[PDB]
Formats: sequence, structure tokens, C-alpha cells
Amino acid sequence: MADITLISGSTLGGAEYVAEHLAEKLEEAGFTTETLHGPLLEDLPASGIWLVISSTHGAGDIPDNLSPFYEALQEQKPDLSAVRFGAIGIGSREYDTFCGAIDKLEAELKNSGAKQTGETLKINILDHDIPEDPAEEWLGSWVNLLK
Repeated sequence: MADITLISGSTLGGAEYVAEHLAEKLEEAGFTTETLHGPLLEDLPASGIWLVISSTHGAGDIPDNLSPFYEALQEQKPDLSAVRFGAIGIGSREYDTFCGAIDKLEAELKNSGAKQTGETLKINILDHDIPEDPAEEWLGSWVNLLK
């Protein structure tokens, strides 16, 4: 069983790498985890502390792995007023769209009544594979709020 189910979302695998890396740090922090590839709303209960991670294909298109979640949310707009979530966008950051794919997924969670925790992370993958600002630092700020 997990207590922070991550919601991995890439076609390339970049979000799967970041999700696995984050999940390891969470396990060392003492919290149980899972790395659900592209789950749907009908496979997530209305209460929990989730962590949505999405590639951005350069144009704001969410990867087809996870993009149906945006549609499943807005089509049903259930009460989700006890979901907490985190949000990460990943992509080649020199593109015109700019870790913006994640915004749609978080917005419909927010609209359904959920709320974010921490702040939204950006992860450039064009040139480096993140250089210098670990997701580990951001995760520290997160566990400090979700406790």
C-alpha cells in the first residue's frame, strides 16, 4: 500500500524516471509510495495526497499516457474537496510551451475542489537531465507542508 501515490505521466519515460527518483526519496523520508502510470479518475478515491507529474510535448499537449485524466475530470466534475496534490511539469524548456501541460490537470483537480500543496516544479530535459536544483530540495519543502 502507498500513502503518497505518484501519478506518473510520460510517453518518453522522463516522468517515470522523476517519479521513481522522488518515490525513493519519499521512502527514505519514511512515506510509502506507488508510481501509477496514467491512472484515470475512476481509479483514484476522492481523498489522499497525490503527486501529478507530466511531460509537456513542447506545445502544451499532455502525454497520451495521462491526458485522458483531464477529460475524465471535466466530464464528471466530481467532488474532490479532500484530495491534496503536488504538480510537476517536465519538458524541453526552450520550447514556446513551458511545463504548461500540467496546468490543465491541476486546474480540473482544483476546480473539482482539491488543492495543491507546495509550489509547481519545472524540470528542463532538453540540454541537461536537471543540472543543479534537485527535485529532492522541492520535495523537502513539500513534506514540510503535507506532514
